[PDB]
Amino acid sequence: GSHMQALSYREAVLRAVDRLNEQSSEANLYRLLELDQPPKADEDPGTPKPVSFTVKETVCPRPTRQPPELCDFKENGRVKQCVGTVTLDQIKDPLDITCNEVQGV
Repeated sequence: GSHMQALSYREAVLRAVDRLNEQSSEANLYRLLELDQPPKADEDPGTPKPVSFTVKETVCPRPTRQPPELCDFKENGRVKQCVGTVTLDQIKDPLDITCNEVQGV
């Protein structure tokens, strides 16, 4: 009801965005600069949710022991639009997202 159970679409994107920072072997982390509102979002538990967002370079190296949102943000950092599909009513989420840069950066 109030706590427990994740079902807000952003919860799945927050986990995927944090996983992208951990799975990537880059020098600086990439916090989500902006999230998009794709089709089929928070209205289908059995089916995965096609997410889409733009990520920018932050001021923290890969090994930070925390998510990119916990750190600041580099305005002169490049941004990339990483998009993938993930379920909102289940765990075990593999890495199936593709990035195609962000128009306007």
